[PDB]
Amino acid sequence: KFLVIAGPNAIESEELLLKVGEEIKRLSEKFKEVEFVFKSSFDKANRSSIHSFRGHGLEYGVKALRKVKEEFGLKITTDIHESWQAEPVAEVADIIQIPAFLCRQTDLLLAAAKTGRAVNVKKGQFLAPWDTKNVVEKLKFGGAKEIYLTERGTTFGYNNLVVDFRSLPIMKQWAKVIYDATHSVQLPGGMREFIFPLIRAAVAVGCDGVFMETHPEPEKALSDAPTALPLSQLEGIIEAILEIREVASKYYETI
Amino acid sequence: EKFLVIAGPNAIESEELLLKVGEEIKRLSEKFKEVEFVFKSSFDKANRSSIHSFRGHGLEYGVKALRKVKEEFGLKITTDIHESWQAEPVAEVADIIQIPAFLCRQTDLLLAAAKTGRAVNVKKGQFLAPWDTKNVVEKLKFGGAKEIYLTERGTTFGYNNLVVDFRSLPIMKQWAKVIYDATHSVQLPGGLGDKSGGMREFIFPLIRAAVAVGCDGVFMETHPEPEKALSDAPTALPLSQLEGIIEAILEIREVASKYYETI
Amino acid sequence: KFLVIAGPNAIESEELLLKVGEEIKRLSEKFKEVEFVFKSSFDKANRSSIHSFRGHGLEYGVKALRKVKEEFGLKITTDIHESWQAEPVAEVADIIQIPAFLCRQTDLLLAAAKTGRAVNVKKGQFLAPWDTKNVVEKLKFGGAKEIYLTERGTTFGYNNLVVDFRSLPIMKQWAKVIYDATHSVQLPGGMREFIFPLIRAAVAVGCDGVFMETHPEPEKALSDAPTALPLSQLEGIIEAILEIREVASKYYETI
Amino acid sequence: EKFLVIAGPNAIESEELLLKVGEEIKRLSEKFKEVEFVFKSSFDKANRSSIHSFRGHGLEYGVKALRKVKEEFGLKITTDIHESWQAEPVAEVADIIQIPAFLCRQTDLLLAAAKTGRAVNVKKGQFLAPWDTKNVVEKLKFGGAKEIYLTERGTTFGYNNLVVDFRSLPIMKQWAKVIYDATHSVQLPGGLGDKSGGMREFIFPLIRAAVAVGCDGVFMETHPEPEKALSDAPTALPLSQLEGIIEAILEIREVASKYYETI
Ligand SMILES: O=C(O)[C@@](O)(C[C@@H](O)[C@@H](O)[C@H](O)[C@H](O)COP(=O)(O)O)OP(=O)(O)O
Ligand SMILES: O=C(O)[C@@](O)(C[C@@H](O)[C@@H](O)[C@H](O)[C@H](O)COP(=O)(O)O)OP(=O)(O)O
Ligand SMILES: O=P(O)(O)OC[C@@H](O)[C@@H](O)[C@H](O)CO
Ligand SMILES: O=P(O)(O)OC[C@@H](O)[C@@H](O)[C@H](O)CO
Repeated sequence: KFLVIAGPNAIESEELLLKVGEEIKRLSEKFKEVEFVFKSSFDKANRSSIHSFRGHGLEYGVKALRKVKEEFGLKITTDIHESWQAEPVAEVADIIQIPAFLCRQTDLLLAAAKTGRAVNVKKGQFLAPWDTKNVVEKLKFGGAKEIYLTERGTTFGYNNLVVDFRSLPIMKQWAKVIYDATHSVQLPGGMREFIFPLIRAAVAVGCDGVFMETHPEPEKALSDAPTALPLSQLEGIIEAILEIREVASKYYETI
Repeated sequence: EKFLVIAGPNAIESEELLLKVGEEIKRLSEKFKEVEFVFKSSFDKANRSSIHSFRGHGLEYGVKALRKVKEEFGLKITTDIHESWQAEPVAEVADIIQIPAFLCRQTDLLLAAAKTGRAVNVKKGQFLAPWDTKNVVEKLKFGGAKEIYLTERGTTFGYNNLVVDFRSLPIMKQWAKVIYDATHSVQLPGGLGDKSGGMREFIFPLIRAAVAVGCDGVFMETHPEPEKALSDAPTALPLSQLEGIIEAILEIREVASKYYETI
Repeated sequence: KFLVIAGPNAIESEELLLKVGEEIKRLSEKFKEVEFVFKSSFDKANRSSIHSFRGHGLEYGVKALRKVKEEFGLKITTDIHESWQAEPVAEVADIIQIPAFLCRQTDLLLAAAKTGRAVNVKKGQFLAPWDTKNVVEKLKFGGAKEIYLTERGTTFGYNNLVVDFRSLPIMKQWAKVIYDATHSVQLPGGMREFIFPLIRAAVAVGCDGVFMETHPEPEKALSDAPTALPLSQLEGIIEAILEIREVASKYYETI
Repeated sequence: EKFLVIAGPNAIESEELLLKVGEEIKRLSEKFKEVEFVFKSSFDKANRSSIHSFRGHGLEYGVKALRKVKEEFGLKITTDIHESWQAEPVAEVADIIQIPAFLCRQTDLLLAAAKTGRAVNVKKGQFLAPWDTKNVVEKLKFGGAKEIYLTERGTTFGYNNLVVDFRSLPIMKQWAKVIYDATHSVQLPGGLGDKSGGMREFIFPLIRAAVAVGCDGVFMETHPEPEKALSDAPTALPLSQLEGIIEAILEIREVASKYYETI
């Protein structure tokens, strides 16, 4: 079934994760035809500034995420940044996320594959759609069974990303495709007004899921604030994508 | 508001080709009564890559052939001009005057189209940012245009490739009705050397995206036998596939419409 | 010999043209190994705003340019925008300039070629280097003998142009290559600090000439003000490009 | 200030290859005494497109082979790290620690390199704007780096293509010494499918442009027989051509130097 990955960008506190986890659990009950996956980063390892929020560490992170998986029975997903983090993270994360800048780091992908968990690779902003074929092959080589590719925009001049929707059907040839509705409209080094419109485009085109970051108070997010979707808007957007998908799916091309 | 479907052969290869496509468009206009159809065909391909490629049979012949289509089928007409002097004679048959993408900044061409009293449709240049169309519309309004359209047809993305930045649809809607060009947005500029390339397998999904995002119309070239087209062959849509494509966009538009953001 | 095209962007007045013409005449006398060509537009036919300066018309324009060619004996070049302007302009213009946005308009190129004059086509910001081969062929077909291709930047995301110096050697395969040092750093819809550095790059790479706009008081230019090179800086830059060329020319690749 | 020339085989295919290239670099360092040479070679290609491409013989072997080059020829050494833990052992031989382009934003890798006391050279990511390197340098300074380099190696320009925006040289010079990567800037990312492509015919002219604009050094990969390289073959420069290229950049640099803008 259709996949919806959502949660706060960073693990600002397990308190925050439980508040978002509650709303995602609720939505999960209201939309049984959808498989929800809770997402949150235990570390922002690639901030532009040394003076920005990174997180509370992997320890506190896996701890807080475990609390969500136990308290709400929601699947879990978080990103890793170096090979050694694959094993400890695999303890709670149902899906291991590979950062976009790291989509080509062979050992990170192999370490993720080895854990036996599912792997979701964010397509680098420098990568062409067809070049993801090799990414998938590395994961298969590493023993990966559940592989996802996430579209999150492509470099378009400076401090700007454009979403080439031709990548959805192209990447679908070798993996399940997820659309990152949040970071695809962010401006490197974002504009919330384009999140919903492009989400609609992604489902009209055809994808296996949507990646969507949410926060009680977006403007207060310690990371990616100008892109955080308000918690209260999640339901409406999900209902919207399901309806569009239902009608459009009739025309999705055969693999 | 009535959705707009602009369609037709890329070039006026012959009056016969036009009448053949016109008949089908007419048939579709009878079925899809909630759609406003506009028959399109260029009397001249004035910007081919090669001096050896097909251009057309002249403005006179073209206007004559177009008039025949309007008389025989009662369809609105649209064609593009390349120099100011063509605006007047073209306005005698064209309901919508189209401005080529490379020429979207040529002040006199725009002014010439605007003073005819006809509607004007400007193809957004591959070099233009979405927010830069605000001045294009201002020029037209200044020149007297009352019905203005802006057509999205892709943006330069590296060499011989175009990308469609769907953020442009809601941006351009701030000052004009927006049209999505389903065939040229997947075209590969001069990708074939003396001719341009194209990827027909992406035409349909990108069109679905366009209507899901929200636009006021779609523009699509069609031809009985695409591979025989004298121009844009790699992008021409098989005439028999037009009905299904249209039904699909109307369905996707209906279900997505309640979510279209207010400008 | 090496070509230097210079002058004010627009014909703000024949007075302005005579003041710049005097300095270019002087430079022409000081650098005999260089062929100078006076440039100025009788109309800015593609301004973004309807409320901006266009010019005084073709009449007043050809008039003022004729005054420069007679008073200083300097060759002339100006751009045309529609086919009918080729003939009247060919009366004074030694080189007919084709605007970048119009580099693919067949009739404009043919009308220019027919006049017998030399033709300089500005490479469209949407065009690939190799795609200029066809541009040249149209001109040859039209009877052109002296054909130039000018590099003026390529679309790089929004409101930004990047100069791909690989285009110089590629275009040199079928025509003489001129480098537009002024508009190559302008931001569509500019930064003067990059004009000189990239001019140096162009000659180090290898080109047949440089296109350079100048004005007594750049900030007062009615068009392209943020890019107009100060008249007083022309000499130093020319001397600089000649010295770099002299040393680098030893390594220019064979066609 | 002494111009920097960083050169060597792309990968440590074998200690033999290294000693063969090292001998030549050593010979050149004796001739071009006004140049500071740094021998380069990766102990591991950790970001190949295909899982089937050559990677190397391990960090231990690589560091061993590099140390041999430094001992036998007295040449400075530089190699790149891929994870934080590699910084320490690599710092035992490397005079300059290189940070891969895709990893230019990985805070811990940068911090790991900085605390070794060694010089740090960051390849500017193909996704990074020139002005965005200001924070990269700040991170390094924060982590204790006293000698920092920023290397220009091209920017994403459409798919499978890189363009060099020379405006970046004077921009990055505002906060660090700038190095121009003559071989990877003309590389075609994954242009060959399971491998990347490249256009060797542009290496030389772009290098001339780099020195004419103004930089503090050039980085160039070389190999006795480029077409036999186990990686970056389409871009490796023939070892015998190194001397002439270097002489040329020194000549162009000298004549252009009086015009370099002051930062
Ligand atoms: O899902 C994610 O967490 C993330 O989008 C990573 C993203 O959160 C960060 O890259 C974030 O955009 C970045 O750290 C912001 O940097 P600034 O310091 O605000 O410029 O995955 P990616 O690898 O696609 O970037
Ligand atoms: O040499 C030229 O005159 C010109 O560079 C034309 C150039 O002067 C104009 O295009 C100018 O940049 C433009 O009119 C400025 O538009 P604004 O209205 O300031 O946005 O030739 P091109 O065809 O390469 O643009
Ligand atoms: O096939 P070439 O000659 O490149 O020209 C194609 C164009 O005519 C086509 O994209 C469209 O009709 C106008 O640009
Ligand atoms: O040839 P593939 O496998 O695409 O990788 C090439 C890269 O290793 C090369 O550009 C460089 O060594 C690092 O990116």
